[PDB]
Amino acid sequence: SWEVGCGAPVPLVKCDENSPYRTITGDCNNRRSPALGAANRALARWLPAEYEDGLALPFGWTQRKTRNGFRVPLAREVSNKIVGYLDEEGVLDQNRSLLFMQWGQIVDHDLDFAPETELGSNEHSKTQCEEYCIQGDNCFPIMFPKNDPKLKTQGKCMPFFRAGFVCPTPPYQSLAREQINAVTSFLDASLVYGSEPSLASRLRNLSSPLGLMAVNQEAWDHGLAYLPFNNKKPSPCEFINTTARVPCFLAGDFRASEQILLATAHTLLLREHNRLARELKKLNPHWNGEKLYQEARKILGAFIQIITFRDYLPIVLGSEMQKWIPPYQGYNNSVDPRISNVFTFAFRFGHMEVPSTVSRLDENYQPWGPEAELPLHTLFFNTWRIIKDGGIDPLVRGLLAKKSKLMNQDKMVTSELRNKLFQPTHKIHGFDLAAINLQRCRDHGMPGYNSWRGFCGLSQPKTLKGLQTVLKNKILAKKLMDLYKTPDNIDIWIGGNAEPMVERGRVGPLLACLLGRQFQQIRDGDRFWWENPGVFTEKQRDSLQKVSFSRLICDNTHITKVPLHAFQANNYPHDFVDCSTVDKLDLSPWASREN
Ligand code: HEM
Ligand SMILES: *[C@@H]1O[C@H](CO)[C@@H](O[C@@H]2O[C@H](CO)[C@@H](O)[C@H](O)[C@H]2NC(C)=O)[C@H](O)[C@H]1NC(C)=O
Ligand SMILES: *[C@@H]1O[C@H](CO)[C@@H](O)[C@H](O)[C@H]1NC(C)=O
Ligand SMILES: *[C@@H]1O[C@H](CO)[C@@H](O)[C@H](O)[C@H]1NC(C)=O
Ligand SMILES: *[C@@H]1O[C@H](CO)[C@@H](O)[C@H](O)[C@H]1NC(C)=O
Ligand SMILES: [Ca+2]
Ligand SMILES: [Cl-]
Ligand SMILES: [K+]
Ligand SMILES: [Zn+2]
Ligand SMILES: [Zn+2]
Repeated sequence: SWEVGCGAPVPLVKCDENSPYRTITGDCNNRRSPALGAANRALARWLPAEYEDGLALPFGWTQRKTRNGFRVPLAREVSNKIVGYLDEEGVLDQNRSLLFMQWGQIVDHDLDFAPETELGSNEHSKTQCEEYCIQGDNCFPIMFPKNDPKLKTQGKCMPFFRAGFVCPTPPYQSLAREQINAVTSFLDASLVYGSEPSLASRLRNLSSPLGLMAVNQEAWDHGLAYLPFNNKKPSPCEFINTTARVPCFLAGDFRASEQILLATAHTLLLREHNRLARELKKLNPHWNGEKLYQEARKILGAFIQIITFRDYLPIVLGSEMQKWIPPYQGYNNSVDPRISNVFTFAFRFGHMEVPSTVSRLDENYQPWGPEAELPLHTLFFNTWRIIKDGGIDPLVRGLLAKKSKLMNQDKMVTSELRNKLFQPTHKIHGFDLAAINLQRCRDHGMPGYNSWRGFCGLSQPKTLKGLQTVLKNKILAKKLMDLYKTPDNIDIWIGGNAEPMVERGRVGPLLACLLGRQFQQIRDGDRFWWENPGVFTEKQRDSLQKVSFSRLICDNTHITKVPLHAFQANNYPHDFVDCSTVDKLDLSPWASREN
């Protein structure tokens, strides 16, 4: 609320109700309600927002005001007391590859983005926030607690800007602040293509009628394509190594260059689109560029859907997969397709799956050169290590043969993210993602832990003893109670991640329920779901069923050896097979003549 830095450009389109293609914005998916799921609308609220003043001020804004009669603990202080740990030994997930973590970030970026308020460029507001740690309007700084080492080294706070929100509209009667989702709620490869028509065009190759995406014209990966550079300045990716001065990539998603392995995945996906287009041009020489672009975009969309539901969700949701996502029963035009506010915090479980280092491996999956293993923080906004240090293949190999971090109640978020995160506007490897997540929960008016437990029909701990029983962990419960006084006040991000994981899964009960429900809706509420009859032919669906991430790698790199199950932990060579033995996508069902 209170208008400063609100709104987004929602472009009005008349719906082509008969198009076999998704729109870019996500409009027209739901025929009765064409905006449901579209980009640049409010996140859905599963429960009403909870703000200090009932409208817009986050809990923790006014020093005097309590939450349920208790002060809320500083976000950095929760992080120090609970989230950090020293020893990386034994922290790794023994049955999940690094690809597990990375795929999660990909799915997340496809579904939701809540950009920070653009106070504008040229800001004295940035100055008053960063330099003076002054709370006001969109500046909601993360203040360091007493004895924080960052006090001695960084200042009084980390700057933090409140998320973007829907503008008050002409009733202007009083409503709670609603944050915006800038990307389409459908699992539709929007992170590749854009959620905005203008960028979508700019990303395409329109010089040729071949339906390709634009590729870098200054650099190649042993003949294979790189994303175009983003030429907007100043560039964080340039900042981190001004000698090398390699800019960030330009993708369908703003966040693509945040870390080297995300940039990698974005590259594999772009390569795939162009491969699909070239193949379809071979099968159908008469098809034009629009047709080629749309059809390859349509396939790549389904590819993301299949990998997520067949390979990813089962090993996240474990024993709960069946309870939340039973066999598909066809498109339901009454299901809300929109991403919920709470989901965007629930999906941040992946922050506990990121390890402290990244490795480049050679063709024998051995350490590549003398600086094979790098600390994670050196790779935020890092495109030079790709362009000028060996391409994507060495990184892809580590994705396959290295492991995700396991979530650990005693070892939650690695120091690389908890102390050394680099933010694109700022200049220091000095931020705390865990403190940011907690602050952001408050920013977004998140109801508290016991609110969500109830939403999910789970017991709601009220005492230390009750929480110890929920957490199966005495010390964690006690530290939580000392900080929060009441489990009612525990911020949803820390609360949900504190729970021991469900059987065969990588999240606890509360999170399994929140994620499960959202993924159910994402499938059932999508008119272009790949399994919705008429979206693909039957023969095409039979082809699609054979897609795998291993094939994507084989088709789009010079790696010739891959595991069959890329998401589990795999060791070279025993678990790797030659690419020739891996199922391909058969495109013959897309062949199209007139006779
Ligand atoms: C750097 C960051 C990562 C890797 C080194 C990383 C990783 C993940 C995974 C694996 C996720 C899902 C399984 C995931 C989800 C979401 N993230 Fe997170 N992430 C890195 C950095 C960030 C930053 C910075 C943010 C913004 C924090 C803020 O509130 O201002 C961030 C957010 C999220 C998020 C909310 C929406 C979004 O931007 O993705 C997730 C669902 N991540 N990340
Ligand atoms: C857009 O598509 C055209 C045509 O495929 C690309 O042009 C060719 O690019 C390759 C690689 O640079 C060359 O080997 C060919 O000789 C080029 N042929 C033509 C028709 O010029 C062009 O590079 C693509 N543009 C972008 C920006 O991705
Ligand atoms: C790793 O997880 C997958 C889950 O589908 C399972 O099939 C595989 O056997 C697991 N390996 C283990 C638990 O060691
Ligand atoms: C910057 O890149 C150059 C090569 O471009 C390299 O030799 C140097 O180590 C890099 N410096 C930093 C700051 O990482
Ligand atoms: C579809 O959606 C609504 C709300 O989820 C539900 O009541 C209804 O039972 C569903 N109908 C079918 C046919 O699945
Ligand atoms: Ca999307
Ligand atoms: Cl919500
Ligand atoms: K993110
Ligand atoms: Zn090569
Ligand atoms: Zn700064």
